[PDB]
This record gives sequence, C-alpha cells and structure tokens, in this order.
Amino acid sequence: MKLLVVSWGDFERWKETKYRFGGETSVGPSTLPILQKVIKPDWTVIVLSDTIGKDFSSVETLREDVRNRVMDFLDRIGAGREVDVIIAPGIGEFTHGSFRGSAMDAYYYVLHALSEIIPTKGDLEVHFDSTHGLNYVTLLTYRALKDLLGIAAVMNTVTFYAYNSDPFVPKITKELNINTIETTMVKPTPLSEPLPGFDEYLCPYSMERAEFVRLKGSLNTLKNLRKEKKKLEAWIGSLLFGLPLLFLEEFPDIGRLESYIEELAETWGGAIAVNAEEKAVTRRLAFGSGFGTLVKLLFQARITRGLLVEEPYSIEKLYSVSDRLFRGSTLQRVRVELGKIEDKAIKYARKGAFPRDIPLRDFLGFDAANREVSPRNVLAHAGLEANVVEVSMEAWEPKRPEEEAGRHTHLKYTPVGLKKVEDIVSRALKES
Amino acid sequence: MKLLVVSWGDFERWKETKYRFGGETSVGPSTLPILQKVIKPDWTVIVLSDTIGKDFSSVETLREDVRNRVMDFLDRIGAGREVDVIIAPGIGEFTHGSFRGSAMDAYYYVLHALSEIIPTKGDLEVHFDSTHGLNYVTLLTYRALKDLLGIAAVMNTVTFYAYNSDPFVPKITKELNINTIETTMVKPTPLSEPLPGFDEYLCPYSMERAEFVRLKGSLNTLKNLRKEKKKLEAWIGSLLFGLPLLFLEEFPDIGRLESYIEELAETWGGAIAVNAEEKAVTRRLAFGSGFGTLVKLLFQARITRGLLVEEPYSIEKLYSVSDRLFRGSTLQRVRVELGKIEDKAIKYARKGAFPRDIPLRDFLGFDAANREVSPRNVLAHAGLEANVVEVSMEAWEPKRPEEEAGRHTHLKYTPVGLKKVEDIVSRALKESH
Amino acid sequence: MKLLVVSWGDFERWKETKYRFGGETSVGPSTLPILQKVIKPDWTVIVLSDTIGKDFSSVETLREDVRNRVMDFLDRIGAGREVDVIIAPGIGEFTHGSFRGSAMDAYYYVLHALSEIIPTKGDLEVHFDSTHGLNYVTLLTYRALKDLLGIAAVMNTVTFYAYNSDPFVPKITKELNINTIETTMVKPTPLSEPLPGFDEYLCPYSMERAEFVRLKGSLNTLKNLRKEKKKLEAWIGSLLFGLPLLFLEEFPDIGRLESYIEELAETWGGAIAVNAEEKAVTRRLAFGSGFGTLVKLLFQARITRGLLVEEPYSIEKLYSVSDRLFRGSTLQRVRVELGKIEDKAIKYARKGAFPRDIPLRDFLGFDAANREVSPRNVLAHAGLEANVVEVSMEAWEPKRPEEEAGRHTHLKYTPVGLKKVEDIVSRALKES
Amino acid sequence: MKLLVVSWGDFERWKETKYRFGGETSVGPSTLPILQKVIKPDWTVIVLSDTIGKDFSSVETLREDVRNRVMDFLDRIGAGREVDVIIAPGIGEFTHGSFRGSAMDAYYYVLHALSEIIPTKGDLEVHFDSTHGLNYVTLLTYRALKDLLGIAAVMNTVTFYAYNSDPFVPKITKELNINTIETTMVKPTPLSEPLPGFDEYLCPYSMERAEFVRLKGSLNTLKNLRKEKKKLEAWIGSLLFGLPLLFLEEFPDIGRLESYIEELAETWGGAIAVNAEEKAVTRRLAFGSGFGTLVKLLFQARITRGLLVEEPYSIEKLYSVSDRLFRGSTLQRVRVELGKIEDKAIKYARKGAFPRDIPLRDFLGFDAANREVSPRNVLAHAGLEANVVEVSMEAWEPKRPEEEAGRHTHLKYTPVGLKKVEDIVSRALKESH
RNA sequence: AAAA
RNA sequence: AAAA
Repeated sequence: MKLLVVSWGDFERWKETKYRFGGETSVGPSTLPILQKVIKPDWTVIVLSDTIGKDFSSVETLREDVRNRVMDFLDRIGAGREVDVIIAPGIGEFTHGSFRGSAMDAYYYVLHALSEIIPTKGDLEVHFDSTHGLNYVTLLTYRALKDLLGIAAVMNTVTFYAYNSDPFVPKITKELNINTIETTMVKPTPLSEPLPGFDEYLCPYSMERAEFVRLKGSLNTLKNLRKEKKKLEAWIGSLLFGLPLLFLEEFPDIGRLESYIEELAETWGGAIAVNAEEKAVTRRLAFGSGFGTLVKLLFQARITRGLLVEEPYSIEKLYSVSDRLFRGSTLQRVRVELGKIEDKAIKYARKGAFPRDIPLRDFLGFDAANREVSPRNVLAHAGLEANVVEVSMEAWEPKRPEEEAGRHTHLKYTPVGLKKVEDIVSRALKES
Repeated sequence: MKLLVVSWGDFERWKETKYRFGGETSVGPSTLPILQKVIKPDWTVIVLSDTIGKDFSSVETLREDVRNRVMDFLDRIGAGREVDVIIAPGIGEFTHGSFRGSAMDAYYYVLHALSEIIPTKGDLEVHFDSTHGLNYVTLLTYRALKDLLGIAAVMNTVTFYAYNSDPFVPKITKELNINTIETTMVKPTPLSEPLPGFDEYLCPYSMERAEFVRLKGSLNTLKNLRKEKKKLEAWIGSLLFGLPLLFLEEFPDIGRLESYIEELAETWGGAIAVNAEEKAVTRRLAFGSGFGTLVKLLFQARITRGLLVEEPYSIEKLYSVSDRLFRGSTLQRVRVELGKIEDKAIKYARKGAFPRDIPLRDFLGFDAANREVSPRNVLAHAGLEANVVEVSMEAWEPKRPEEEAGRHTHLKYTPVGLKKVEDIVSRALKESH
Repeated sequence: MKLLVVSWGDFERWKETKYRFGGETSVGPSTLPILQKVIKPDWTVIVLSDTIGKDFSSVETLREDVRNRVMDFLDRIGAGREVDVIIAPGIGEFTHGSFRGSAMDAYYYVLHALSEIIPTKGDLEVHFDSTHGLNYVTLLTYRALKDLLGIAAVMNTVTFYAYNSDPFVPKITKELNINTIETTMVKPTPLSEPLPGFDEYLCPYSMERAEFVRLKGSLNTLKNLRKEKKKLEAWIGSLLFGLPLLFLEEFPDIGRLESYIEELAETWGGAIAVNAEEKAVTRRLAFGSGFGTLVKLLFQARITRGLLVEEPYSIEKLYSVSDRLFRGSTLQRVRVELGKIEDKAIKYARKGAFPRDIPLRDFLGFDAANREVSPRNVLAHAGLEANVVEVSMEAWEPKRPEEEAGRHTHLKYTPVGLKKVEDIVSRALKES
Repeated sequence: MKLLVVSWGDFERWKETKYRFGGETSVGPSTLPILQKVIKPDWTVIVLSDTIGKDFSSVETLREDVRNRVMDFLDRIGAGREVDVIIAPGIGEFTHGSFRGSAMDAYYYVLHALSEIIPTKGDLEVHFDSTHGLNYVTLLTYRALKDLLGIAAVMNTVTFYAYNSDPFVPKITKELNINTIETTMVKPTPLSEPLPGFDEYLCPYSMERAEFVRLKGSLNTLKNLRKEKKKLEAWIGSLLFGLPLLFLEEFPDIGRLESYIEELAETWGGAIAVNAEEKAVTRRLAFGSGFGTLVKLLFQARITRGLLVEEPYSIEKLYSVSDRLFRGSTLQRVRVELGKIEDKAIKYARKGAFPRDIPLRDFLGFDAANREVSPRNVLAHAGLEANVVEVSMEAWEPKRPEEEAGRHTHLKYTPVGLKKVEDIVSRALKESH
C-alpha cells in the first residue's frame, strides 16, 4: 500500500503558484493535489497545529472549527475522499487566542493518531511533505512516522520518501520544484525500551501536585500495568534478543492495550480546560514517555499478531515464527538452537521413545552441574535454556523422522522457569 | 562533552524579542545567546543555507560573503566565537540570486561537516535548536546529526535534546518560551549499509554525459573501492552480526578512507559553476548514497579505533573488544563461543600440551562430517567457525590455567577461511538491507 | 503469486523413477516434489477422482479415506503442508466400488473449488502438470482453470504453464524429462454468457421427475434469481460491451451470490446417495450450466470488487473504472463519450452554469422526437444514452474548469432509463 | 457440416468391450465405429503419436509404417475409411525406438494439419473423443481444435461436443457408456496476437548454432515477412478492434501466407534426422509461436475471404462486411459511424452535389483545430478517422437519396493516412496481447 | 520563528 | 481407456 503524510501550518495564508513534480505540473495554493496526482496514494494524512482555532466555546468547537475549514479548503483544490486529518495540540500566544501545555504533547498525540492509521498488514510506501509545516510540528511528525515505520519494517518492506518544494519568494517565483530531499528503505527496529516508573505515563503541567495524585490513584490502567509491566517487558525483549518461545508465551492482549491507551488519551483530553472569555486553552496533563512506549508496544503487537500460532509450540512453528521475526546472526543462533533440540528429537524417535513433560536438560543429556539460570545462557541460546524449558514428543508412528520430529516435538517454559526468564529478559531490557 | 547545533534561515530578517529558557531570560533577534548561557556547550555549530549569499564572482567569494555576515551578526548579539559555521548547499530562485543542484546535496554536505566536528572519543550530550531553521535544512541537519550519533552510541553514552521556540507573532509576542520538544538516550546503530554500485558516489546533476564519464573514470576512489568493497563490507557486518575476530582483522585503513571522502568532496566542489554576470550557482555534480555510506563508515572506524592492536589476537583481547562493541544476546553468544574455546585451552594446558597453527575443528576435536563453511555456522558462532579459524596456544608453565589460558590462546582466520567469511558476511549484509 | 495445479489418478500404482526438470533432478513415484523445487509455488492444488475410495459407510468416509491416503502419499515424498486437495466426482464401475452420475459434475465441482482457491487480487503465475491425470478429469480441470484465469486476466496479468513428463514405459525408462507442453499469457475474457432458464442450475440424473419439482420449489436461490436474473445480466453485459456507469449501478451483492452457490452445492451434495452394502454411489442431482455461470459471475465480481466506489459517480471515476476494465477500441469509445460530456460541463462551468438532475439530452442540447431508447445508441455510446442518463454538476467557484469539471460532474441512470438499459443489455447478451 | 476428431495412442494394445452411445450398443476395441453410426459425420480425423512407429529407415517410412497400421485397424473394426490420419511428433524413449525434440512441436503440427481439414465455409458441429488419447496429445489437440474453431466462429455457427468413455477396468467392466463431458457454443475470438520477433518461427532443438544460422539465412519467408509484418498486424487489428475499411484495404495475400507456412513446415521436417541402426528420431528444429500465429492468420484469412471485393469500397459494402465480422457494442459503433457519413452524403445528394477525392474532415464539416491523427480517434471511430479517409460520391440522378447514397458513397484511406493507421493499429495490437 |  |  501507498501512504502520503503532510505537515501544514496556516493553509488560508498561502498563495496560488505552479509546481513541477515527476514530469507533471499543477497550479494552486497547496502542493497536495500534484503530490496526490503523481504518487497516487491509497491514503492521505494531514497533520495541523490546533493553534488555528477561532471559537473557544470548548475543545470540541475548536477541533470542529479546524476540521470544517480543512474540509472546505480540501474541496477548493479537489483533495479527494480518502483523507484523515490529525489536528495536533500546538502551543503559544496568537492573534485570535492562546494555547498552553507541554510542547511534547504533539509528538505523543501524532504518534497515537498515526499508530491507528498506518496499515499493519503488508508492505508500505510512505510519502512525507515538509513544505508548509510549522518547524516543531514537522520535526515531531517526521520522528513519530519514522518511529512506527521502524517497527513496521520488522515484518514488512518499508520505503520512505520526503519532499520539500523550492522556497516560495512572493515576487520572483514563476514555478516551484517539488525536490526529493530523502528516499530511504526503513531498517527494522523492534521496540527496545522498557515501560517506565509509573510517574512517566501522564504528568502534571499546571495542575496542583495534590490534585494529580488524586487522579493518578483513580486510574485503572496504571494499577493493571503494575501487574503486567514485567511480562510486557519480557515480550519486548523477546523480539529484541531473539527469544521465539518467549515471544509466543508473552504475546500481549491487543484489546487490553487498546483500553490502557484509550483511558490515558481521554484522561489527557479531560484535563484540557478552555476559557471562552480569555480565548485560552490550558492542557493541565502532559503525556509521558510511557504513553509513547505503550503506543509503540501495541503497534508492534498488531504488526506481529499474524505469527501467534495455536498451542502446542512445536519446533516447526518456532522455525516459522523465527524466519519472519529475526534477521542477521540472531536468526542463525535461533536456527542452531532449534537444530540441536530437533536433531535430538530425531534420535529419540528412531528408538521408539517419545518423552512427555521432560526437562530440556534431561532431554539433551546434561551432567548435574550449574543448574542456575544465568542471564548468559538464556540470551545466548535464544531463550531455550535447559533449566527453564519442558519438552514433550506426542507419540506417533514415524516413516520419515528427519521431517516429522519438527511437528511432534513441542516446547513450553515451566511456570518457575518462565518467571526466571521474565526477570532476566526484563532486567536485560533496562541495562538495554 | 556538550555540543550545541542550531539550524538557521535568513538571520538578518529576524525581529527583536524576549526568550524564556532554563529559569533565564533574554532579549535579542536570536535564541543562541541564552542557549549558550544555560546549556554552556563545549562547542557551538551553526548550520544555514548558501542561498543567503549575494556576491557571485566565485564560490569562495560566495562562502566568505556568508561567513563574514554570520560573524558580524554573532557580534550584534551576545554570542560567543567558539563556533563552527556550516554553509550548506541550498536550492531555489531568489531576489538576490539563483542556486541549482541536487536538493539532497545539503544532507551529504552537512553529514560530512558534522563527521569531522562531533567528538569520536568520550560521551556526548547533543543540543539541537530548530527554531530559526528552513524546514528542509533542519530536517536534513536533524537526520544527519542522529545518523552519526547512532554510530557514536556504539562506544559512548549519547543523550539528545531538541529545542523549538513558541511561534513568533509580529505584534502579539512579548516573550517566547524555548520549549524542549525531544530528549533521547540515543540507541546504538552500527552502520547496516553495504557500499553501493559505482553509479552512486557522484552523479551528474547538470553535466555532459562524456565529461562526467571522464571525471568518474579519473577518480582513484572508484578504482581502489572496486577491489576493497568486500573487505570494508565484511568489517561493517563484524559490528552488526557480532564478529569480534573479523572486527580486528578487517579493520579499515582510516588514511585510505579520508583520501576517498576528500577526493569525492573536492570533485563535487570543483564542479560548482558560479556565473558572475547572471548571479546563478550550478552544482554540476550531486552526492550519491555511496558518499554518505563512506562518511559514516569512516566515523564508525574513528569511533572504534581505540580497540585495534597488532596481529596476535588473544581470547582475552576478544573478550574485551566484545564487551565494548556488542550488547543484548549478541554479546552473550560471543562470550559463550569464546568460553568453549578458552575452556578447551584450559583442558590442554593441564595435560602440559600447547597446540600451534591447528584448525579450530581439530582443537575442539570435531567429526569429519562437515567441512563446508555455511553462513549458518559463521554468523551463529560469532564468526569463529571451526573450518576457517586456526588456534595457537603459546606455551607457558601453568599454575592457575583457568585465569591464564585467556592471554596465551591466540585466534586467526586461515587465508582461505578469511575469504570464505568475507563473502558470507558481505552477502549477508546485502540480504538484510 | 505462483500456483501449481496437478491432475492425479491412482497415485498408489506409480513406479519409482528419476525426473529431469529445469536442470534439477529427483527420484521417486511423482513429478510433484521436483515441480515444487523448481517453481517454488506459494500454493499447490491436487485434483483426484473420488473413484479411488474404498470404505463406503457414507460420503464423508470416502473423502476422508481418499484425503488420508493423499496425506500419507505426500508424507512419503515430501510435499509440505501448503496443499489444498480437490476430491472431484468421477464415475465408472471399479474393483473396490461403483460410481454413477453426470460426467460434467467433475467440471462444475472443480470450477467451484478453484474459484475459492485462485487469488482474486494481484497477478498470477499458473503451473499445470497433466502427467498423472485421468483423461477426462485432466481435460475438465484444464478448462475450469483457463475459464477462471480468463476472468482473472481482466484485472491482472496471468501467465499459464502446462507440463507433461516423457511417457513412462516400465522396462526401459532410465529418466523422464518433464516437458513444457504449453506456455501462454492468458487473454482477458469477461463472462459472456447470460443466466439460463431455471431448469439449468440443478438437473435430475436418477431422481423420478416429481421428487425433483418438489426440491426445486423449496430452493430460495431460484426464487431470488427470478427477480435479479436481469440486474446480473445487465452487469455481465456492462464488462462485455464497455458500459462503465452500468458496471457500478448493477454491481452484484457478493454475499448474496456466495449463498446461491452454497445452497446449490450443498443441495447437489445432499442428493449424493451411497449404498454401503452395494458399494455403489449415485449422484442423483447433476450441476447445470446455470451453476457454472454463477461461479464465474461471483469470481468476476471478486476480481473487480476493488473498483466499486460510493455514489454519486463522477466522470473522473468513470474514466478510472474504464482504464482498468476495458481495452482496444472499446476503451477509446468510452473515453470519447466521457470526453464529450466533460467538455460540455466545462462550457457550462465557464458561464457559471451548474445544472442538477437534468436529462443528458438537455445537457448536450438535442432536438425532439428522438426519445426512443434503441439497443444501437445504448451500446454505441458506452451505455451513456441521452434519454436514460441524468447529469448533476455540483456547484463550485471555478478557476481551471478543464481540471475541476471531471470531479464535479456526476452521472446516474433515471429509474425508467435503467430498466430500458437492463432490458436492452440483457437481450444483447442472449443474441451474444 | 459435422466433424469427428479422436485422440489415439497405441491402438494394438486395446482390449475388446461393449460401448453404450446414442441409445446404440457396439462390440470391439475402439469407440470409433459407434461414434460414426450415431453422429454420422461428414468427415472423421484420427490424431495419434509418431512413437507408434517401428521402421526407422526414413521419416516417410515411419509415417507410412504408422498409417498402414491405422488403415488395417480400421478394417478389424466395423469402421469407415473416409478418414484423415494426422501423425503427430511424439517424444519419449520406448522398447522399439527413441524420439527426441521439442514437446511443443505436436501442438503446432496438429494446429497446422487441422487448419487445412476444418471447413472454412458454412456452419460446423465438431465432436472430440478423448477416450483413447495420450494425456499430452489430447490437451494439445483440444487446445489447437478450440484455437481454430474460435476464429471459425467469427463467420459461422460453431457448436463443440467432447466425449470420454466410462473408465475401462480389466475384468470388472461389461458395458462402457460414452459420456458427453462438454457441449459448447464456441465463442467468436479473432486472432489477437501480433507476429513476433524472428527468433520465434523456427528454433534449434539439437542443431549446432552455426548450421542453424546458414538455414535461417537461406529462408525466403523471414525476409518477405519482415517487410509485410506491419500490414498483417494492421489486418489482425481490423477484426479485433472493429475497423471494416482497414479489413478490406489490408486483406492478406492468402497465396503468400500458404507459401510462408509450407517453407517453415518443409524446413522443420527436412531437419528431422532418423538413424536406422540405433532406431533414433531427432527433430533438430522446433516450431516457434510465430509459426502458430501464421497458421491462425491464414485460417482467419480463409474464413473471411468470402467478404473481399475490388478497390472501390462503398458505405453499403462497409455495413454488410461489418454485420458479418463484428458483434456486441463494436458492431453498433461501426453502424453509428457509417450512419454519420451516409446521413451527410444524403444532405449532399438533395443539393445535387457529389464531391470527389475530398477529405472526410472537409466532407463532415470540421475546424482547423486538430489534423493530428490520435490512436483515440482512429480506434473509437471504427478506423474512419477524419484526417486519413477520403470520400468519393459517384454522381447519380437521385430520386430517393436516403436508400441510394449507400451504394454511391465510397471510402478510401489516403496513402499517408493508411501508414498512420497501420502504425496505430499495429502498435495497439502489441500493447494489448 | 504558522513556503528563510 | 487410472504416466500409449
């Protein structure tokens, strides 16, 4: 699929001009139609500062004000149906009002909005126009885009293109070129940051330090995370470090993560105080880095949900998951470890032995030394450490064992072992 | 070490105002003086456009014009003179002149300038102002900065803050708060690009086919790089895939890399046509990604040169190299692979034995089943595959061999083994792109 | 997406040989593993005669028995898990049982199974091995394939390869070459056949002619088609005759067709009577031409479902639909008819005129007494006949009307006119 | 006119059994005699494989060997002798002989043979028995039979029946029913392939690269075709796109097509080497797609030759040509386009005017805006584009012009216009394939 | 500093 | 007539 994203400031103040792009031309106030004409995008996203709001009756008339005029202006140069408009929280003192809050709220808001727009199935061709963007909103939208596409690139080929028109000078300008300023094949970057201390999800901007602790206490999300924090970090680490069995057993609940974000998003919006008489907007809650981590964590889950196979987790299903999830030397380490356990399984099968609920140490044949679950041996052996993994071969009549053993040999962690891996992997994500 | 980077438009056009930042308060036309009082940087870096220039009798009269205008403005404001100015090649048609060329030239030019300014030793605390910038110079300066910092973070701690000012309103503005819009523990990202085809170092923006063919053909770079592509790619992959022995053996000649980058940067600069009468700059060559890859490659080599040593490579030295370069599960598999070779060394030492120039397979005592060198085995075993490595224990009277064999056990690739690995790692680096 | 279709008789009776294919070499009793080696198919299909079945307890133990034996034969040569298996209704009097019914049942059964396997999105590379096939099963599978790929080819590029190994002769054969006997780029062939009379969907093979009229009466499919027979034929004609507006207005309800085909495929299979003691299957119903026409009709709907827009239908969309749907002179007729109406809308626009709900004849400016709607003018003017079409120009403040007019000028058929066009097109489909 | 085609393998290995067909019952080894009793065909065709041959002293001894065996088997059984035996080039190593060559040859040889047996005048009811056939000869014969009947269906009604018998089981079988596995109205499909590049008429299977190029260079066909290629594609386009004027002015020389096919056939055959001692056949040449395209191009010419007439072409003639060749919405546009010019010729006639050698643009009443000949306007207006057609009104005393103007208004392409159309239609056929 |  |  093809996606086009553009950073806009104040669109009603631009001038009619002609643009050249991809051996084609167009005449109007915006770059959008000629971009839409060449790229033929399957979807188009517009990111504005909500700073343009004229009527402050309250938050919903502001987001209505802006959307109305974007919809009017989008008719005025035929920008089509297939459009989303991300009306972001910008700040400062202006002609027709005043907005206040954390400057980083836009990053987290644009990140949350794009995480709900960017296709999670299939390949991506992303197009970005920095022409007409506010300097800080363009830079935050650029970062937010690249952060999620980095996570998409794990499962899919992602090519990114960015455009900036030649500078418009109102006196000399005949025609402005749409230059390609960047064209890159996005590199796979799985989420590599742990969930933070419970301060960093929502922070107070200008809300009294006693009122905050009241509302933080009241939230469901934060207390449900206190529980799940370690298992989520265990899953994040599973992609980072090449732990295919931990990836499956720790797969997060997408609908529950959806809930956490919704509650934090509407909580952040429910602390936006609008004074109609001072034409003043104060966003009393600031988004925290942990809101960013959760958005990315959920996005990463959607991208990889296709791999969550039915139990029991066989050697064959684990090869299959690994081939998609891992690259470079990590993939090759995982193929070797599964190789050992498979090659042994094939030995057992030719002797008519089908061990059920047998320790991986006893399955591979280990002398009773060490038996301590080291960070070293968990991370070094694709999380398939011998003191934490139960093995079972569903008994069957073999004709081609070198083929079958992959299907009939299943791995799961022991309940004790899983808590040791969870602790080890969580801890490794924090020394990062 | 703190570094302050500011992205700057047409500075002579900015209005006087007040700035709030870090409990401090400032009056001026620019954010630079207050950022320097608060952040107290060890070096300031101003990045801005060619397109400010107004004298067109040459390129060196266009740059010395802009440099002198910046210096004169730095005095007008309470700004220091511990500053590097990067005059980036911009594009468009202006009232005072015309600049034509590749848009992407700015990125590669700034990437080149920053690569020689950003410290290669010690930790970095990088501060970036995007208040005054041209959206397209700012984005490219941002992109360029982060790309190098990601390489800097392989060896050192790199934290990154960006700042942008409240938007200025011609006569609604009393004071602008300089807001913090980003703070980042920069993650390690070793170079993951292979070196590209020989079309992609310089390209003709506006040059006759035949004339460009003569230039391309005259470059010592595209000649030396044709034979040396494989070895440089093998080294790139050594960091990426966790191969500490290959890291040392393939360690690039920094001199030869400087030569290549200088030559290409000269050729590009020398092809800048400035027409005095009609006031129009044409950059007849454009920088390719090949140039970008080399700038980063050299930077990665500069960043990691503190680890290189002479040809005897001890399992102890491999352990120490490995803990600097590698992280997560890459480091731990390396430690395990070095563990099983060190342990075998300790078994040999107690028996009073010290083999020399012995295939690692015969040292570990493998079957004769498989001698074919697979990508699987090379990458899976931190590049220390039994069929390509030659072990040499240097005889010593043992007494605590558990803590000693490390220093006296030396690893090396056989000449045949090194070519087999070079091909595997180079092909591996091109299939993961 | 690559696709391998192999036609099999009695796999248990083939002898172990070696095969040469694409410089590669392989040993064993079937062409299938070397075929999957060289072609690397994304999916594989196996078409068998169910006349190899042995256990006659009921229908679902024959397909079970057959499926198990196939699944074991694959397990024994290495064919992987990426395999659908079409067990097709054959006939004849065999060693281990007897099978009676319509021989053409095999055609429609395979057509129906292939219509739910062949991708209905993107290009196709199709590989067909005719080596080990029953003679009439291979000839019917080959036809059902080409007939569907012909419809797939309307929207996407479809290359077709056919292979046959050198004849096996059990005494002298060292190695058999796998010869390519056909290599074709499938030409686009829209459904060109009308829906028949209500006799020709299911027919009695061995059902007394009174018990039949009983079941035909109860089928919902036949009672619904009676209404929609003309709407569906109007649509079939729309692709055949180059009528872009009628393609959108008459686009079939896909869920509604899906259900018609399932009622007829479970009715046909409801009337398969096994006699476990006599070991004699009798398929008391036989699929008719009407079933086949519905399968091709549904497949063509799927292949082209991506073009369906939301009303109203602009000139711009009718250009877009047409570029995808139509080729040769038929496209250029459509582009000229949309050209005239667009150029008229430009003239109206430049004068600040924007007529709504106006007859096309009045919009274009026609003399009277030519209100008779003829098959000639409907087909000759891409279904955009002056007395059956209404034009609406949505009012906009023009700037470059040569660009704008395309988006703001919308066409629909009047409710009177649509019926005239439906009648005309349906009739034109029957004279074919 | 009825036609019975049957795919046979080795007919001397068939058992005896009972056959049910058309109410009747028959005893013997072949389904053929009962197929002839019931269907009562005008002509019968037997397609069988080369591989049945046993005498290897020559290639005509091998075909005279095979034919004899067939004729004698047509006596053992109560069959007719009013028959055609297409002896197709088979492939495989057998107990009695070894045959080598392209497997695809048999399609082209059968397509060729059928092109000269299928009647090219009046309707066709075609019957095909796949009971006794080799799986690959049956598919190729079916494909080749459909390919030809599709071109035949342009001009006449073509219904197709295909039969196959209940599977024969050694000792379980008593009576085998002959099942109708297909009954079709063969849809009209005019040739829609352009003539290919000159790689793809004859290719070397087992011919030394040199020996082939001497042969290829000795061929008249390739030389004559390179120069007639475009005008043949123009004609192929005329039927496909509905251009009735172009169809007449580009109607091929059937004699030169007959010529091209025989030279290629006799070359393909004259390069079959047959070694008598080691009983080996090698067809060192292989037929290409281009040979197939010519066999169909000629067949289409034969099928549509009924319509051609001398150089003056009238609007009445163009109506009747169009009525026979074209269908659906293509026919109706041709009628509407011929309707315009005719309706205008009647306005001219009532005034007593009869223009000669006048451009269609000046005849209809056009501006000077666009004289440029577009693919769009050529294909959309049935090839009767305004800047390439010249109308001549043959002066007559009108008395009911609305019935007469048809016979007395003639259309011709201008020398410059015809080349502009040939180019357009030729290239249009190449983009659509 | 909401196309330097 | 279940790789003539």
